[PDB]
Amino acid sequence: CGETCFGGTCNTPGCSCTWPICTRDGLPV
Repeated sequence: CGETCFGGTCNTPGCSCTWPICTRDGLPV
């Protein structure tokens, strides 16, 4: 997803906040 969710939030849709990095179904892409 290429986005971090330090505050448990991400702009990129469909990204699971795998604190502190959002993953696209497990993949931090």
